[PDB]
Amino acid sequence: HHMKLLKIYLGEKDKHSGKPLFEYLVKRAYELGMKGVTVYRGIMGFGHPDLPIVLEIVDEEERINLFLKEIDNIDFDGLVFTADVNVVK
Amino acid sequence: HHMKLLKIYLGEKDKHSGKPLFEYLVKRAYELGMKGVTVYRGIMGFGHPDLPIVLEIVDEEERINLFLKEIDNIDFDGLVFTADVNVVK
Amino acid sequence: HHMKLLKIYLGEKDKHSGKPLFEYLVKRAYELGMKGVTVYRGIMGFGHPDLPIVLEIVDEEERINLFLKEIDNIDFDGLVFTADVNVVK
Ligand SMILES: Nc1ncnc2c1ncn2[C@@H]1O[C@H](COP(=O)(O)OP(=O)(O)O)[C@@H](O)[C@H]1O
Ligand SMILES: Nc1ncnc2c1ncn2[C@@H]1O[C@H](COP(=O)(O)OP(=O)(O)O)[C@@H](O)[C@H]1O
Ligand SMILES: Nc1ncnc2c1ncn2[C@@H]1O[C@H](COP(=O)(O)OP(=O)(O)O)[C@@H](O)[C@H]1O
Repeated sequence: HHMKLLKIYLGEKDKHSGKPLFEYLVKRAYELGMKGVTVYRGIMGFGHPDLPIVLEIVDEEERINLFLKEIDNIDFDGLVFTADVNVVK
Repeated sequence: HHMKLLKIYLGEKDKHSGKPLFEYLVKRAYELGMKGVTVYRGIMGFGHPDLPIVLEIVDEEERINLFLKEIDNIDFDGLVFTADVNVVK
Repeated sequence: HHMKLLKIYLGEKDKHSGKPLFEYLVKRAYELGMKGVTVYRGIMGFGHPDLPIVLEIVDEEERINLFLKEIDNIDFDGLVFTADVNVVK
């Protein structure tokens, strides 16, 4: 059963409306009906103390795409990628 | 050198025989002769304080499959997926 | 936009010139002009307290390859793999 993994990297100090962006992302994920999310905190990072936050979502491609369309209206740096995975039931 | 990544997401409060399921998984992994395992703890998650636990195993497909056959007899929710990776020697 | 994910697993107690190897890796990554790195610490692991350290780099294949050529001169155990991902802009 084919799915996409969506991985989002951002900083903990990143804000949306003064409030933590990663919390806002997890909350949009939930409001959109995503199957789930897992959030990690790193110990070190750089892109281009403010620690990496990483979200992983495994969902149907259509759902990841819908979420991507929301993420688009948000200015943060970090990184977004997807990858194909096979979910086992 | 082709391998599979197997990724398992579960809750920290999940139990097998009253004892922590993630510890039981790591222990089966070891008893089966898996090449390795890495275990992470998240800071937030949801599916469908109890924090996400994630296991990653990179191994031969045959081995991941054998492990899958054990995981099948266990009732937990969470998520299991595999993905192709290329291991460098 | 195709990229590679490079994932490196090593122990926290691993050393390069008496100094922590993971810090040395992150520092080479930066000196080579990698697009970024994210570093995680696990809670448990085995291969074949010394906790897993995991680095993730998402970059152009050419860059990951160049980094691989440096990693080659270093003796540590752990694990290195790559995987194809699609970065969204
Ligand atoms: N190419 C990448 N590979 C792995 N992690 C990355 C990459 N790009 C960004 N990240 C992660 O995202 C975090 C946030 O990125 P970024 O905002 O661009 O800025 P910064 O350099 O100030 O941390 C980084 O610190 C890093 O952990
Ligand atoms: N589709 C998913 N994507 C990313 N992480 C997931 C997904 N599904 C489940 N998880 C992770 O697995 C954890 C355990 O899942 P679950 O048992 O289904 O219940 P819960 O909602 O009570 O946390 C979740 O909290 C989450 O971290
Ligand atoms: N096949 C693997 N799958 C997942 N993680 C691995 C794998 N191989 C190694 N690792 C991670 O790398 C860490 C360092 O590996 P290793 O040096 O080989 O020795 P050790 O058994 O002494 O921890 C492991 O503890 C583990 O977290």
